[PDB]
Amino acid sequence: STIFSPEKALGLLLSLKLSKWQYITLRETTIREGSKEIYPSYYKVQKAKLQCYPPKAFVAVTDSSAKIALQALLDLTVNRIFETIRSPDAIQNKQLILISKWGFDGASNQGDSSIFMTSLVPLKLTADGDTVWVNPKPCSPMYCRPVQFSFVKETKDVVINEKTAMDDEIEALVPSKCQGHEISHKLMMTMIDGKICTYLSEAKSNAACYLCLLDVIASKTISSGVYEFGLSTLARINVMECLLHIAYRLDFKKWSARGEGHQELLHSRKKLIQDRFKDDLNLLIDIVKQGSGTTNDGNTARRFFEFPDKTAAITGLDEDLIRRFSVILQAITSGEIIDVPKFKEYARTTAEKYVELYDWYYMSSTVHKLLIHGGDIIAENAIVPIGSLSEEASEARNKDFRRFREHHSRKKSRQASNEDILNMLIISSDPLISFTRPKLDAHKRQTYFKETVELLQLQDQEAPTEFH
Amino acid sequence: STIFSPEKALGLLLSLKLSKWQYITLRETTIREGSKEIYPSYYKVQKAKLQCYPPKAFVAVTDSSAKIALQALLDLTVNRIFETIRSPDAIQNKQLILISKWGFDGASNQGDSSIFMTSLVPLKLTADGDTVWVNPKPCSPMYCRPVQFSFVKETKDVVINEKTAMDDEIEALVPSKCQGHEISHKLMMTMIDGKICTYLSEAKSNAACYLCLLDVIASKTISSGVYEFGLSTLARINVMECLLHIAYRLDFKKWSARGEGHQELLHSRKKLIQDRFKDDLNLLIDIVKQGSGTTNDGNTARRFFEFPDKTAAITGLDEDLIRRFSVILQAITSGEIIDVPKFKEYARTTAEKYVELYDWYYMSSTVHKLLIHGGDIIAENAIVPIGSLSEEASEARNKDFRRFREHHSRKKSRQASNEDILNMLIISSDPLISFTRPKLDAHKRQTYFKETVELLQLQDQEAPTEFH
DNA sequence: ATCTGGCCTAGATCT
DNA sequence: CACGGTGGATCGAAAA
DNA sequence: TTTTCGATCCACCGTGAGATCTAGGCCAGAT
DNA sequence: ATCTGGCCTAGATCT
DNA sequence: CACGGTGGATCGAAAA
DNA sequence: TTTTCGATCCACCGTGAGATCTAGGCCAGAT
Ligand SMILES: [K+]
Ligand SMILES: [K+]
Ligand SMILES: [Mg+2]
Ligand SMILES: [Mg+2]
Ligand SMILES: [Zn+2]
Ligand SMILES: [Zn+2]
Repeated sequence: STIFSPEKALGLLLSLKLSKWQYITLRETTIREGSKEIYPSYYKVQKAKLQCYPPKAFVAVTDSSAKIALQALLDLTVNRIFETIRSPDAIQNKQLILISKWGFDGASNQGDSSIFMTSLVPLKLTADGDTVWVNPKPCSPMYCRPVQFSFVKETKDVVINEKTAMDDEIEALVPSKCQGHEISHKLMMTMIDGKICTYLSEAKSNAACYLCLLDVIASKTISSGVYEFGLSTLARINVMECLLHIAYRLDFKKWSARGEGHQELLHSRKKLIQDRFKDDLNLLIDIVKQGSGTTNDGNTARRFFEFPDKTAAITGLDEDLIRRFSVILQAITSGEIIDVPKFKEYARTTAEKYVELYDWYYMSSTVHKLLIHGGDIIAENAIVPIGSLSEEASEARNKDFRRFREHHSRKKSRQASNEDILNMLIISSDPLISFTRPKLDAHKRQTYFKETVELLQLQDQEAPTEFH
Repeated sequence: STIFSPEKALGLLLSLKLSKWQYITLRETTIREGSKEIYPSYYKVQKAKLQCYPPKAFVAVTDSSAKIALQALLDLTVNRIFETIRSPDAIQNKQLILISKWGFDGASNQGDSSIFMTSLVPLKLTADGDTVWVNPKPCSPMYCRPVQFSFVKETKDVVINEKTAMDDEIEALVPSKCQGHEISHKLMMTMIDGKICTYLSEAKSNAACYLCLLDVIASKTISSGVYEFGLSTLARINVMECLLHIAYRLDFKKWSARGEGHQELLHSRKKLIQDRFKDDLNLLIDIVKQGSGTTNDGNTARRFFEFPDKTAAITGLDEDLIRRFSVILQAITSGEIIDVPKFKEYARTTAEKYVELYDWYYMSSTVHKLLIHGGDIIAENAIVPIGSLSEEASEARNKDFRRFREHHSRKKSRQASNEDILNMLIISSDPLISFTRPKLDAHKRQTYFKETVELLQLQDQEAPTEFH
C-alpha cells in the first residue's frame, strides 16, 4: 500500500533516534505537504514493534531487573530473521543452527549505579553446514539482543550468580520452531570484559587436563564455557604469572620449595626482581596477594607483554619466548579470526622451543592448555574468542542504554521504564530491521608485531583503539 | 520541482531537532526506498539557510560575543516575512511598520558561566494602521531573534553597558527596504526578567514628572524605554516601598522628619512593624539597605502583595487600598492586554480613594506615575508591558540555546561555535519557517483575584505558572 | 587477655 | 588520553 | 560559465572508559 | 593613629 | 516545587 | 466482528528556575 512498510518505518524511527512525538510529527508533516503514502501510522509502527517483542508471558520485568526467558528470545530471533531475510524454501529440510554468542558487562552511569546486562548477538544462521544469514558487523551494536539485566554493582558475586542462572537456562531450552522449520541453537560465551574475565577465571588453577586425562581418548564436553574460559579468555594473566615462577626459580633448575639454600636465594631473587620492576616500569606484581589465589589486574599482565625486549631482559627469561607469548596473546586479543593449522603449528613449535628452553620447570596448567590444546578449541567453535564490542562499539551500546533509559522509556511505575529499555534493546537489535549508525572514522589499524598478521586475516570489520 | 521546498525542508529539519547527519540520512533513506522528489538536498537546505542569515559583513562574532548590527537583523526580518507570508501588492504604497519588542536575560548553564543574550521577537507587521502579519504566539520561542550575546556573568554593570549599546544602536538604524517597500521600525523593551528590572530601575527615584512638568502641555519622548521602566515594569517593588513610608508615618499625618517626638516614635513603629513582619511571614524588609538607594528583591514585593488581607492588617494600611494595589499589579504582571478606558478609570478611582485615605502623605513619584499617568503609556504603545517568555517558554528557549551550543554548533576555533549558535537562533526564529514544538499541557489558568479579569481579556495564548 | 596502632579495600581524581 | 559529532569551507565531478 | 551534488576537511570540546591516587576497619607489642 | 574583630556580598544547597 | 516527556493502555469513532 | 485511527491517560524522574542557607574582606574598643 505504502512506500515504507511498518518494518522499514521502524528502521527509520530507530536510525534517526526519533521519539514517538518526533515520528508522529514527521509523518504528519509529510502528510500535510501533500504526499500521503510514505509513512505508516504509529498504529502500524507499533504493530510491528510488537512482532519485535517476545510473548509477554516470558518478559518478566520488576523494579530491579528485566529477564527474557532465553527460549522466547531465541524463538523471536529465529522468527524475525526468517520473516524478512530469507527467500523461503531455499532449503526444504536442511538442518538449521543459529550460531550466536552472549555475555555481559557492567558499565557505570555518569539507584542506577551501574547496569549489569546479559547480552546476545545472533552471529550466523547456518543450514546443513552452509550459510544462510551472516552478520555484517559482528562487533557492532546493531545486533545486541538483551537477555536480562539489573541495576546492581558488578561484584564477583552478582556475576557468578548471573552466569549460573544463564548457563542453566541455556542447557534447558529446546529448539525453536518457525514455519515448518526446526531450528537448533548454539551459544558461546565471549561477550566478556577483562574484569569479568578475572572474576570468572579465578575459581582456581586446577591441576588436570581433560584430553590428556601420548594419545587421545576422544570424549568432549564443550558446553558451559569452562573450556574457553580456562584456555584462552582474557589466560594472559595466568601466563604472566606462570612464567614468573621461572623468573624466580632461575637458580636451582626445579619447581619445588623443599630444597635447602634454594628457598632463601629464591625469595631474594623474588625481592630483587620485584624491586627492579617497581623502579623501571612502576608495575605492581604478585608479591602481595592473600586471597582467592595469586591474582593481578589485566593492567599488569598486559603491560608485562606490552614490550618484549625490556621486560624480557628484566626477568631473565630470554627475549624470544616472551616475544612468542606476546605475539600469541596478541593473536587472541586481536579480534581477528584464527587460522587453525598455522596458529596450531606456531603454538606447537612455541611449546617445543619453550620446553627446550626450560624443561626443569614443567608445563604450567593454564599455559599447557593455551599452547598444546589451544588451537583446537578455536577449531571446534570457529570463533573469535575475544569477540565482544569494540571500544567505539561498546561505547555506542552503552550510550544506547543510557539513551533508552533517559529518553526512550516511560517515567512511570518503574516496571514500565525497564520494560521499554528491554523493548528498544530488542527493536534496535532486530535482525529484521535496517539500522544506520553514522559512519565511522578511518583509524590506523592496531599496531601489531611483525609475526602476528599471518595468524590474523585482515579483511576486517573492526576499528578499536586499545582492545577488541 | 519537489514536494518540500527548501523553505519547508528547513522547517522539518528544525522541528524534529535534526542534525546535519540526521537530515542527510533521512533524505537518503527516503530516496533509497524508491521515492525521489520529497527532500531537498542539503545544498539547497543550506542555500535557504543562507537567506535566513544576514549579510556576513554585519555578523561580528568573537571568542567572547556575537553581535548582529540591528540594522541587518531588521533588514533580514522584514525580507523573510514578505518573502513568504504576504501575497504581494496587497498594498501598493501604504506605510509599513514592523512592531517588535526586545530584551535580554541571563541564564546559568548547568567559561560558559551564564549566557547573557539580547533578544528580539517580531510582534506584528502593520500597514497604514492595518494588520498584515500577526504573531500567533507572542510569548512562544518561535520568533526569538538574537541581537547579540556574550558569556558574561550578569552583573548590574554588563547589563547597563549592553542596554546603553543597544539603545544607541536602536536610535541609529534607518528604515529597511524590501522589493519597493520602505518599512520603518518600532522596538519596545519588554523582554526583562525581574532581576534585570531591578538592575535598570535602580538608577534613582527622581522627583519629577514630564507631563505634569491641572492641564497638559503635550510634548512626548517615548524612545529609550525610560518611560516604561520607570512607570510600570517589574513599579511593584517601588510600590511596596512607597506605601511602606506611610506604614511608618501612620502617627503624625506628615512626611517630613523634622518634628520633635515624631522621629523616635516613627523609628519605634518601623522597629515593631519589621519585627511583626519578620515573625509572621519571615520576610526581610527595607530596614537594611545602605547602597544605591533603598531596594529589595522582587521576592519581598511580590510576597507583600501576595495576600491582601494578612499584610493589610499587619501594616495598618486599610485592606481595600492594598487590595487595589494587588489587583493592578496583578494586571501588569498578568501578561494579558490592558483595556485602556476601564483600567484608566479603575486607576483614577484608586488614586482618588487612596488620596482621600491618605492625603497628608503626598503622591510618591513611582506610584504617581503608575496610577495617574499609568494607563496612557499602555495606550501609546498598545503593548503587554510584561511581555516576555513564559515559564515553559523561557525554559524552552534556554534549552534551545543549550542545545544549539552543545549539539548544533561546530567544536572548532570558537568563532564558529558562536557563529552557529547565532545562525540557528536566527533560523529557528525565521518568520518564514513553519516550526512545530510539542503540544503544551492544559494548565489551570493563573488564579486571579475577583476584580482583575475585567482588566484582562482571557482569549489567550500563554500558560505560565508563576509569572508571565 | 585490653588500647590504640600500621595495613587492605572503596570513592575521587588523572589521562 | 581517544574518539565522536558539529555544520560550514573547499574541491572535483557532474549537470548541461 | 553557472548551479548542484557528494564526500572529505577542519580541530576541538565533552565524554567516557580505563587507570591511577587517597581515606576508614582489623591482629602484633606492653599492662 | 594599629590589631584583630562583627557584618554584607558571592557559591552551595533546598523545593 | 512544577512542568516537560516517556511510550504503551484504553476508549470511542471510524472504517467497512 | 475485526482492524485502523486519534486523542487522552498513566505518574514519575530530571531538570530547572527561583528561592533559601553559608563562608571570606572591612570601621569600632584598648595599646
Ligand atoms: K572510550
Ligand atoms: K521552570
Ligand atoms: Mg567491565
Ligand atoms: Mg534573570
Ligand atoms: Zn593436556
Ligand atoms: Zn505627573
